[PDB]
Order: sequence, then structure tokens, then C-alpha cells
Amino acid sequence: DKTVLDANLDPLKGKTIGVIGYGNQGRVQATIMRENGLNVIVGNVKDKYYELAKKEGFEVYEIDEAVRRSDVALLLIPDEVMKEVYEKKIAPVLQGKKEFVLDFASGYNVAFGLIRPPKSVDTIMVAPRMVGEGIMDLHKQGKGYPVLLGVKQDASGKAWDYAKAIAKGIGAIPGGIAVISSFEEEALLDLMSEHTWVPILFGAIKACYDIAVKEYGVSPEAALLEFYASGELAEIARLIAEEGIFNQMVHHSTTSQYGTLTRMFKYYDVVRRIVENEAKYIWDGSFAKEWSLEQQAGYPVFYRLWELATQSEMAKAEKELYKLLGRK
Amino acid sequence: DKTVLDANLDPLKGKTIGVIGYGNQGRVQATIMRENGLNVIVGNVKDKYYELAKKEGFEVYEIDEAVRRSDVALLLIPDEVMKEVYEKKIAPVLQGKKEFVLDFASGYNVAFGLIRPPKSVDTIMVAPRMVGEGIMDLHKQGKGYPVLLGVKQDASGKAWDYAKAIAKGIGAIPGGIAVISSFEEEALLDLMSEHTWVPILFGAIKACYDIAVKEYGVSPEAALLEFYASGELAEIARLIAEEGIFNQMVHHSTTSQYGTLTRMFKYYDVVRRIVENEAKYIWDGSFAKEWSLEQQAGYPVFYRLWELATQSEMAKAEKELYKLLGRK
Amino acid sequence: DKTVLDANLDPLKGKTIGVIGYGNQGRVQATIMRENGLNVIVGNVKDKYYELAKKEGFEVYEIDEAVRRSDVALLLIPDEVMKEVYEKKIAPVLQGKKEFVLDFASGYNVAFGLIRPPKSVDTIMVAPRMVGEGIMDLHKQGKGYPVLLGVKQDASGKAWDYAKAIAKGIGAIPGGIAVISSFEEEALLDLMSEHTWVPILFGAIKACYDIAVKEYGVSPEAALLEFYASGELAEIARLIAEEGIFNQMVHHSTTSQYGTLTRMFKYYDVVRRIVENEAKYIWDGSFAKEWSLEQQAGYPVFYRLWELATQSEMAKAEKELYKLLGRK
Amino acid sequence: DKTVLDANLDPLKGKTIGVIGYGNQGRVQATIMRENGLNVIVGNVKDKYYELAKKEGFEVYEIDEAVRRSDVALLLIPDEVMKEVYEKKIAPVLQGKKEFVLDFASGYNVAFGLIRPPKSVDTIMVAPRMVGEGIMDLHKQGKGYPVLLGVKQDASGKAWDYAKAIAKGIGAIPGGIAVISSFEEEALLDLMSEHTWVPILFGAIKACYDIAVKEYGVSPEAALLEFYASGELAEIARLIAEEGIFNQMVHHSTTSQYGTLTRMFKYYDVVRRIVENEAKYIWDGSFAKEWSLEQQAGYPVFYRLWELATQSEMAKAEKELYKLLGRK
Ligand SMILES: NC(=O)C1=CN([C@@H]2O[C@H](COP(=O)(O)OP(=O)(O)OC[C@H]3O[C@@H](n4cnc5c(N)ncnc54)[C@H](O)[C@@H]3O)[C@@H](O)[C@H]2O)C=CC1
Ligand SMILES: NC(=O)C1=CN([C@@H]2O[C@H](COP(=O)(O)OP(=O)(O)OC[C@H]3O[C@@H](n4cnc5c(N)ncnc54)[C@H](O)[C@@H]3O)[C@@H](O)[C@H]2O)C=CC1
Ligand SMILES: NC(=O)C1=CN([C@@H]2O[C@H](COP(=O)(O)OP(=O)(O)OC[C@H]3O[C@@H](n4cnc5c(N)ncnc54)[C@H](O)[C@@H]3O)[C@@H](O)[C@H]2O)C=CC1
Ligand SMILES: O=C(O)C1(C(=O)O)CC1
Ligand SMILES: O=C(O)C1(C(=O)O)CC1
Ligand SMILES: O=C(O)C1(C(=O)O)CC1
Ligand SMILES: O=C(O)C1(C(=O)O)CC1
Ligand SMILES: [Mg+2]
Ligand SMILES: [Mg+2]
Ligand SMILES: [Mg+2]
Ligand SMILES: [Mg+2]
Ligand SMILES: [Mg+2]
Ligand SMILES: [Mg+2]
Ligand SMILES: [Mg+2]
Ligand SMILES: [Mg+2]
Repeated sequence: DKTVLDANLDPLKGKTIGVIGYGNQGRVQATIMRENGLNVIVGNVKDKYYELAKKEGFEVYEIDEAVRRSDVALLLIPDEVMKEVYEKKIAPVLQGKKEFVLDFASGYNVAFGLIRPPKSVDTIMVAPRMVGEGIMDLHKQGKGYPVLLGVKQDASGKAWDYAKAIAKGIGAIPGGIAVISSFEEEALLDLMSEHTWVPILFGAIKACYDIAVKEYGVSPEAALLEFYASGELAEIARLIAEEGIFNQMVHHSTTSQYGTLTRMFKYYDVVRRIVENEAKYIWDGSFAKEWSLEQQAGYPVFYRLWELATQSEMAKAEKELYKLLGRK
Repeated sequence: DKTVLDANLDPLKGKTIGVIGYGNQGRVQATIMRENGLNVIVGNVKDKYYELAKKEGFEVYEIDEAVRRSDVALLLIPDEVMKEVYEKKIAPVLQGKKEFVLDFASGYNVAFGLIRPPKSVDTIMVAPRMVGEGIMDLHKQGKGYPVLLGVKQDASGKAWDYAKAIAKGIGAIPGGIAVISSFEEEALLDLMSEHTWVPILFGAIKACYDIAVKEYGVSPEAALLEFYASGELAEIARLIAEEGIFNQMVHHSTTSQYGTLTRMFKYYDVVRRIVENEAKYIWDGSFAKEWSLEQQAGYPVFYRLWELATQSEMAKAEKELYKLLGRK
Repeated sequence: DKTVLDANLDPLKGKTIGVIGYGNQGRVQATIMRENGLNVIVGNVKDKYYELAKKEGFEVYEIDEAVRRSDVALLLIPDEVMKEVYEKKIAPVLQGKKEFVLDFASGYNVAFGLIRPPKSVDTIMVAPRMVGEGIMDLHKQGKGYPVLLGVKQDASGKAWDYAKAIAKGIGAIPGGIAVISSFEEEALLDLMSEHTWVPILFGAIKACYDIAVKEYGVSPEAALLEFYASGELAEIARLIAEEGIFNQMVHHSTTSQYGTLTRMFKYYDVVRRIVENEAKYIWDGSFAKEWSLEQQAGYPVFYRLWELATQSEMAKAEKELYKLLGRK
Repeated sequence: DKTVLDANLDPLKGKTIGVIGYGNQGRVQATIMRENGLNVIVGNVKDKYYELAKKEGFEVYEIDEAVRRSDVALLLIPDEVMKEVYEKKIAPVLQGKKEFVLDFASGYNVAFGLIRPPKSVDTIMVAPRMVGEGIMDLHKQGKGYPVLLGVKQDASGKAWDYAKAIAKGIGAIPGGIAVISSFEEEALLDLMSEHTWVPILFGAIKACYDIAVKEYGVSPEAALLEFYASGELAEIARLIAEEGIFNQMVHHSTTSQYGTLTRMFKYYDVVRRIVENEAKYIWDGSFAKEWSLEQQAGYPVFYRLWELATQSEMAKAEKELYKLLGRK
């Protein structure tokens, strides 16, 4: 199938590589690659992270100076401002090149056209799904992790083998796997989650609390303990990742199984409608517009919501409680 | 009636004129006027068009330098960015004047207040309805073409005679006609079309294709031939422009006449509702806001839609076919 | 694929052919075929067209006399009355034959069962999509045109090779193409257009006019100029036929592109519903019934609608105007 | 105003006139005109009416023979079959003429295009509103009556003076009046009544009966007496025609006035909607189609409804009663 379990490491040996950033990924992938036998460099904003980067023994010039030396570049930096940075400090230099290759972590800014490099650069993606620390929590085990790969532009007939070259350049396969996928799919996915089941879950919890308290005379403490103040959810998620989502439930009681299944098959249509709406909203590019404007206005809504959430009853009760249990 | 079939040419003889741009209109109208016995100049961004302009024998200074010399100016340039250009490079100079006159092709930026020149300048419009090449395709015939005229500000009691002076300064009347109309009407009209019957037409065609294929076992080729791959529509539009929209249908079969008329009178209310909605959306200024913001965000939606349209089935089939017929 | 770019001319050489009519197609296809090296004849109502036909040097007997001599027949005549004519003057003669072949331009009368020849005749279709004059406008260029082919009944195991034989007998391939398709598809298509996007377009235009005038108090002249009195639509249709429907819009302004695309994707569902309704109405045979009855009653509705359309405001204004521009 | 109170009698003196029919109008208008000093003739189906016509001293040839002799013709015959009769026995003869004039009582068959005489005949209407006997009930009083006039085609520049000539040729003005009006208006009106307030009235009466009987234990006799078996309605209608519709109610009780007015203003919208629907149904020509087909099928619905109405309870009770009162 489309999967790839291992590949070559040929095109990247003999060239220099441009690593932009020393954050979570940047540091991890960069240390990995240096340890994989390649000549690499770093570009970074000269701050605490730069201290740490030069600390770990990576020569770090300015951004553009790392792009002039390298024939490849990895932009391991945020999604919200990368645009301007590319416009000012990277586009000129890049125009000062002929054969180049650029790879990202996320496809947001590219899939939606906020960044359109020239046709003189093969354009690709390599994206994992962790938060980042798990990857050292796997590398010290000699394992490998799974990732997504994409190609946006090929001016060399070699974008894909460069893709797998990079892949093995970061220690994913062999040991994990590597999926090939457009930029579009990656963004669509990373957003659907952030828009569909996470917020639904949180709202459902909040509603259960509010109801139980204001309509059946219950104590906040008990509600919090039942719903999320206990690590129940964590164990469930672990068992899911290990055994399977459904096979997991065998370790539960029959009553739980019955209720869960019935209600699941009973509410599947509603959430389906919701998911359709949101995925459509995304495929078109509307959310990108919304978010970019919200940046351009001063993050007001962001602010007010961050306020309301914390000033809710549930949060205050959680505060009193976590204090009681010593949890910070 | 409000029409005007010919007028004078007095106020423009003895003055200099400022022509901003050498594109489609700029070149045509400018060559026309030079050939109409006037002293004119050109302002242009120094690029290929500037090469062509100085090629055809028009002294072309910088924009502001053409405004300092001229007592009139014609801004024959786009609608999406003209704002900034006026703010930086034209407003100062114009402030360095007392009696001036400015005329545009479109009323978008003025009707909605994105450009507010001083009360020391008579403000007007002169707009034709072609794409531009038809106008030489008429001038070499010695004909004249129809246009729209408007006045936004009059500080001379002469805005209108300047209007008709310009009109005859471009070779429209005598030979065509000249309508007088606010900036607002022009914009309203140029937008209603672009929002109402064009997109409806395209969507209807697309839907006919999709249906015929996916629900009655038809070949893409036949559908494309029937609907638009044939030049039927072109001949129909020509006959419309020549004889009249309805009188045109006499050259059709009775069956076609019957079905067309019945269905037309059957669906008139729906589209009427739609048109009402859109015209209202415009009269208020909302669309201008939408579009300006979409510029300020990075044209994401534009991008995604341009993608989806081309990646549709109909387009791919059209590709294979046009290839077969040799059509580029 | 199903297409055919060229084929043989064997079965038609050595036989006589029956051409019924000398109208648009009849004359064109007949002259073409005579010029393609075949023995042909004509049948016609003895009137002006008969004068013109015998003028151009085609021996023209009575209809039935041309069917007795020919082993093939092409019924190149209307769709509304052909029934009776076949019942009286053609069915008897045809019954006086054993091996025969009949081909039409349109599949209306056959697809719906208004004409059911015997099982002793291979039944087929050959239909182009022009209005007819374009085909000489292509033949004098030595080109070829596209057409649709169908087979309703085969009593010879040769209906298809007869089909392609005829095809090349009229000068379509090589130079154009030839699609194979049931009678049903042809009728369905020729009707969907006449019921879906043509009338919608006209109604939308009419509504735009009415609104702009009676709501914003604009001048009729300007509205007419913007919407259809200008040949804008013609150039657009030409560019469509040449480049492609979407690629066409590159020659427009970004504003137009944006509005058009958004609104297109915004109204696709409505027109889809409409098209579904009408196509269903057709597939069943209801429209044929409606139309046949309307013939049998005296064309009242036809009359009243032809009246209302012309007595509308838009038409009167168009009259005054076209008069002004010299357009007949 | 548009009214006409008297006019000339010039164009009809010196010519012959063609009177088709000797029914209600035919006899009345014909006798009137003969008595008005003109040379006239009659055409009639040779039956009892022909006996009566030749009885009263009118030479009566065959239809076509009366059209060959006359330069004018009046078609004073029904609306349901006149079509065929004109097609067979009148159109040929008429084609055997150059300057002719044709006038009707009703505009049904013309307004809807079921009859389209040549452009060599001025086409007009003259229609009264009685049932016909009232007109002698006025002529023996030396009065005059009101009528409607229309012109469909004028090939003489004299259609209107011929109109008024005819008008005075039948004894309407002076003494009554004469309104000018298209064929369309006449048909629209004569139908609206027959579709809107007559049937509504009858249905309301029927419903009142049914309700009163089946839901409040009332005797049929009393209901019939109250609603219509009494001549109340007749006196009311007379007073309406004499004094005015509203001024009429002064002769009623205050209670009646109050209830009537309140309920009238309370139900005006509903019936308005209904009337709109029906008038629209007519303006388009649909009803003509419906009726013509119902003729072509065998008058089934007509039959079944004529049955149901008479086999209703109300009718049987009316039978028993009218028998009791001696009313036939
Ligand atoms: N746990 C996470 O946050 C993960 C992030 N990603 C994606 O990877 C990229 C970010 O990953 P990380 O950098 O490791 O996490 P991070 O959010 O801590 O990024 C910090 C890095 O961004 C650079 N940076 C920040 N502001 C800058 C500025 N104004 N100018 C120049 N450089 C600036 C800094 O060099 C810094 O090292 C994004 O594309 C993100 O969508 C994907 C998987 C998980
Ligand atoms: N076919 C069409 O596009 C027609 C356009 N109009 C209107 O006329 C005006 C445009 O007419 P055209 O110039 O002939 O079409 P265009 O799209 O070819 O405009 C090109 C001209 O714009 C100037 N220009 C472009 N970018 C510039 C920049 N950054 N800075 C300075 N100058 C720049 C250039 O001098 C160039 O000559 C607009 O108001 C438009 O709405 C009206 C009728 C038809
Ligand atoms: N140009 C068009 O309108 C198109 C029409 N078609 C189809 O082709 C056929 C008609 O094409 P054309 O004849 O070229 O156009 P047409 O509509 O001008 O047909 C005129 C021909 O019909 C014959 N005709 C008319 N009335 C007759 C009668 N009472 N009795 C005997 N013959 C009579 C005449 O011989 C005359 O030559 C139809 O099936 C039509 O649906 C297909 C493509 C384009
Ligand atoms: O909510 C609980 O604690 C569970 C139960 O079955 O009682 C395990 C699911
Ligand atoms: O769609 C067609 O080709 C037309 C027909 O009447 O068949 C001309 C309209
Ligand atoms: O962009 C514009 O202004 C167009 C017009 O309506 O004239 C070409 C589409
Ligand atoms: O129905 C009646 O008899 C009337 C009354 O007022 O009682 C005259 C109207
Ligand atoms: Mg994310
Ligand atoms: Mg994620
Ligand atoms: Mg526009
Ligand atoms: Mg326009
Ligand atoms: Mg057709
Ligand atoms: Mg067609
Ligand atoms: Mg009547
Ligand atoms: Mg009446």
C-alpha cells in the first residue's frame, strides 16, 4: 500500500541542510539528523533558544545566512506569523538561488496559498503527530515513529526520493512508518480534530457538571471527581492506543458497554452533520480568513473567551479542589 | 431623453491632459485623443507597458510629474490597489493644485468612499461597457460607441460640459451614444451582472452535466458538446445583440420556444428574490468590505476556489476533449 | 473511448439514398454527400424549397417515390407533425419493402414511441449540434464537425457500420468526431438545455432590469447596455468555446472572478434541484404529452406568452434603443 | 373619458351586412338594424331557427353565400365549435375577398388565437352584457343599452368609426353607452365572474344548508326558505342595480349592516388571493386549453358534476318543496 517502511539516504549526503528553529521539533529532529551522519546548520532568533542551540553545539548563523549556505531548508517555526518572516527575510535570499528544496511541519500556510515559493524549488512536507517529547521517549528506545509526507512542487523529478531521504534523516523509518499525503489532507486533519471532537467533549463535560449541580442538588466535588478530576480518561485513552477503541471496552462492565453502544449508534447522525459543516468550512479556506483577520484586529475574541472559560463555576471549583489534593 | 448624441470639444483645447496608464483603455483612448487634436501626456509604471507606450510616441514622465503638468487626469488603472497609489503618490501632488478635474473608468473606489479627493477638484466618470478591443474594431470603421457619464463633485459649474468634452475626446459620440449616470449606478450594474446571471448560468451548466452523467448513464463528451463545447451560445448572443432577445427565438423551433417561455415565466420569482438579496448586499457597501478584507488576508478563498473549479470532473473532461479537437 | 475519428464508406456505395427535405440540413448534407461520390435523390413538398432543390440539380420526386427507389431514407423534417406524414404517406410504402434503413436528426418522435417502424428496418440516428450554417462555414475550410449517433433497431447486424458509413457520408469525420448514443440521450440533452439554463438566464436578465429600474430608479438605456444590448456575452461565449469555461475568466478582473466564483458555489444546489425536476419530467414522457396536446388545442398558451413577452417594458425600451443605434 | 354617447352611421349605409345566426342576439340585433335603415342578410343552419328567420322576413342564404355578398360579417354563434366552422366554411370564402370586416360577441376564440383571420380584414368586437331579452325589454321603451367595443386588426384606418357605426346600427347609443376595450378585457371579465363570485356564492349557500341541518337539528324546509327559496336575493340585486351596492343596505336593519360590514372587511384578503390565482390562470391561456381538451375527450367531468349536483340532498329537498308551492 501507500505506506513506506524504509528507504534510502542518498540525496542528502554531500549537501548542507538548513534547520530553521530550535524549539521542540527543531532541536529533536536536528540532533537526530546530526547523529544520523549529515552536515547541518541552524537558523534562529537570537534569544534563550539560541543560547540553548549554540549550547548543544550547533553553529547558528542568521536565518538568511543559513539559507545561503544550504541547498535545503526546513522551516520549523509557527503558523501564525511565518508569512511576514518569509516575505521579508527569506524570499529575497531564496530568489538568490536556483535549485532549492523546502519542507514544513504543517501545510496551513501553503495549502491555502499564503506562501507561494517559486517554481525553482521542490516543495514538500514531513509531519508527525506527537507533541514532540514522545519522539525522544521513543528514540532512546531505538524505535521509529509515524509521519505524513507530501509534495507540493517538483522541479527536479526527485521530490519524492528527497522526501524519503529526509524521512530516514530524522529517525522515523525504520521503526515507525511514513505516509504520503498532500499538504491539504494534513491541514484538513489537524483542524478537524481541533474543531469537532475535542470541543464537543469539553462542552459535554461542562454541561454534565452544570446540570448535575443546578438541577439534582449534587456537590461540585463529586461531579469533578467523576467526570475529569480522576485519571479515568487517561487509562481509557492508553488502552485505546494499545488494544483498539472497541476491544478496549471489554475491561468495562456490561452495563457500560450496553449504554455506550446504544447511545453511540443513537447520536451518530447529529455529529455527522456537524462534522460535515466544519470540514466544508475548512476545505474552502474560510477559517484561514477568519483566523488571519482575528490576528489583524488584536485577538479580542480570543481574550474574552479565555476570560469567560476561567471565570466559570467549574473552573473555580477545580481550583479549590486541585489545591486540596496538592496538585499544582 | 437623458441620452446625448453629440456635444462640444471646447474646454479641453488649450489645456494639457493627464493619462495614467497604457493598458487596454489607456492606449486606445489616448491614441484616439491624440488623433482628435489635443495635447496629452502619459504616466505609467516603468515596465513593458512603458516600453510600448514610449514606443508609440507618447512622452511618459512619472505619475506625479504628469499630474503637475496637467490640469486634468484620467486614472485608467485597476480597482483593487488604486487606493494606496492615490494615497502616496497622487494625493500630495493634487494637494499642490487648485483647479483640477479627475475622471475614472469605474466608480467602485469612489462610490464607496475609498477615495475622497478635495473640494478643489471636479469629479466625474466616463465608462464604456466593452472589454476594449471592440472599440478599435469600431473606430477603424469610423463608428462610435456607447458609454456612461457621471459627476461626483462640481467646483466649477462646468463638470458636465467637461464631461461631454471628454466624451467627444475619445471618439464615442458622434457614432455611439453617451448616457449620464451617477458613479453609484455604474458600480451597481457592473456588479449585479458579475453576481447574478453569470454565476447562475455556470452553475446550471455544471449541474446539468453532473446530473446527466451520474443519474442517466451518459458520456461526458456528448454532454460537453451539447451544453457549451459547441459555439451555439455565441451565435445566440450575437443574434440577441442584433435583433432583440425575444425576436431572436423565431429562428428556433416551436418546441424550444414553448419550453423556454413556460419555464422562464415559471422561475422568474426565485431569481428575482436572489437578485434582490444581492443588490441590497451591494447598495450598503458590504461586498466592498468583504473584498478588501480578502485582499488583506492573502486571497485564500480565491485560491481554494480556483483550485476546486479546475479539479472538477467537467474541467478534466473538457481538457481531454479540447485536446482532441486541437483547441489549445 | 466511445469516440470515433474515422471509418469506412463501403455499405452506401452501390445503393440509392433517400433524402427527405431540402431545408437547412437537407441541403447541406445532401450537397455534401453528392460531392462525396454517391447516388442520391430528394423528396420534398413542392414549394419554394422544391424550386431551390431542383435549382441546385437534384432530381426530386414525390416523397413516397423517393422511398420506393431508395433502400435508405433520411427524414430531415420537423418534429411536430412528422407523425401524421409518416402515418399517411410513408408507412404504406415502407410496408412495401423488406430491407430498409431509416435515420433521423432528432430522437423526440422515436424515443417516446410516436413512431414505431417495423422490425424489417434498421433504425438509427445521426445528429449534429450546430444550427446548420456553421457546417458550410467549416466545410469550405475542409474541416469536420462532431455529431451523435444512435441505433434503435438492428435487423441486419450492420446498423453500426451503416451508421459510420453515413457519418463519413456527410463530411464530419475525418475532421470532427462522432459520438455513439441512444436516441434517448439525444432528446434528453436537446431538451434539458431548452428547459434549464436558457430560460433561467433570460429570467435573471429580465429581473435585473426590472429591479434596477423600479427600485434604484436607473435609466432603461444604461441597464440594457450593461446586460445584453452589448456584445459582451458573445465574446465570453467565444472565449469559452476556444479556451475553456473557467480558463476564460483569466481575462477578467480579480473582482469579477471572486464574486462570480463565490456566488456560483453558493447557488449550485438550487439550480441542481430544478434540473433534477425537469430531467425527471422528461425521462417519463410527460413533456411530450403536454406539447402534443398544446398542438391539438390551438397553441393558445404559446400565443399569450409570445404576446406578454413582447408587450413587456424591457422589449419596448429595446425597441426604442435598437432603433437609435440603427440596428434593425 | 373613454365612453361614447353617440356617433355617426355613415360607413354602413351603401354596403351589405352579413348576419350569421338568428338566435337571441342575432334576431334582436338584426331586426333592430333592418329597422335602422340598412340592407342586411342572414346566414343560418337550416333548422327551426331558419324557419323562424325566414318567417320574420329575412332572406337567408347559406353561410358562405351571405359572406360572398356582404363586405361585413357578424358571427353571432357559439364559442365552443365556432373554430371548425370557420376553418371549413368561412376561411375559404374570406380568402376570396380583399376588404372585409368581422365582428364578434365574445373575444374568447380570438384573444387566445384559436382564430387568426388574414391581415386583409379589420377585426373588431361589440359585446353587450345582458342575456338578450332585456334588450327588447328596453328597445320598446326607446332606450339604449351599454356595450363593449374592441379592435383587433385595422387594415383600413377606419376600424374604430366602423365600430361606432355598427354600435349605432344596433340601437345602443344614443340611450345607453359604448365602451371601448380590447378583446382580452372582455374575455377576462366574462370569465372572472363565472369563476369567482358565482361559484363561491353557490358553495357558501350549499355549505350553510349542510351545516345547519347536520349540526344544529334544523328542518330542510326552513333552511331553503331562508337562503334562496325566497326571492330576497332578487330584490337585493334590483336595489343594487338601482341605487348602489352599499346605499342599498340602508333599507336593512342596523344589525344586518353591522355584521355584513365587519365580516366583509374581515374576509377580503382570502377571496382576493383566490381571484388573483384565477385571473392569472386565465391571462395565460390555460383555461382555454383545459376546456378545449375537455371537449375533445367527451365531456366526462361535465357529466359527473352535473350528476353529483342534482343528486345532492339540497336538490332533492328543493324538488319536494317547489312541488309543494306549485313552482314548476
Ligand atoms: N507540540 C507542538 O507545538 C507541535 C508543533 N507542530 C508544528 O511545528 C512547528 C512548531 O514546532 P516547534 O518550533 O518545535 O514548537 P514552538 O511552538 O515552541 O516553536 C518555537 C520556535 O519558534 C521560533 N520562533 C518563534 N517566534 C519567532 C519569531 N518571531 N521569529 C523567528 N522565529 C521565531 C523560535 O526559533 C522557536 O524555537 C509548527 O509548524 C507547528 O504547527 C507540529 C507537531 C506538534
Ligand atoms: N477589460 C477590462 O478589464 C476593462 C476594465 N475597466 C476599468 O478601467 C480600468 C482599467 O482599465 P485597463 O488599464 O485598460 O485594464 P488593465 O487590467 O490591463 O490595467 C493595466 C494598467 O494598469 C497600470 N498598473 C497596473 N498596476 C499598477 C501599479 N502597481 N502601479 C501603477 N500602475 C499600475 C498599468 O499602467 C497598466 O497599464 C479599471 O477601472 C477597470 O475597472 C472598464 C472596462 C473593461
Ligand atoms: N437549424 C435547426 O433548427 C436544427 C434542427 N434539427 C432537426 O433537423 C430536422 C429539421 O432540420 P431542417 O429541415 O434543415 O430545418 P427546417 O425547420 O427549416 O425544416 C424545413 C424542412 O421541412 C420540410 N417540411 C416542412 N413542412 C413540411 C410539410 N408539411 N410536409 C412535408 N415537408 C415539410 C420542408 O421540406 C423543409 O425543407 C429536425 O429534426 C430538427 O429537430 C437539428 C439541428 C439544428
Ligand atoms: O464509570 C465507571 O466507573 C465505570 C462503571 O462501569 O461503573 C467503568 C465505567
Ligand atoms: O438545442 C438545439 O439544438 C435547438 C433545437 O430546437 O433543437 C435549437 C434549439
Ligand atoms: O470586471 C469587469 O468590470 C467586467 C464587466 O462587467 O465589464 C468584465 C467583467
Ligand atoms: O335576513 C333578513 O330577513 C334581514 C334582517 O335584517 O332580518 C333583512 C336582512
Ligand atoms: Mg494544529
Ligand atoms: Mg494534530
Ligand atoms: Mg467589473
Ligand atoms: Mg461590465
Ligand atoms: Mg431542440
Ligand atoms: Mg441543441
Ligand atoms: Mg360567458
Ligand atoms: Mg357576462
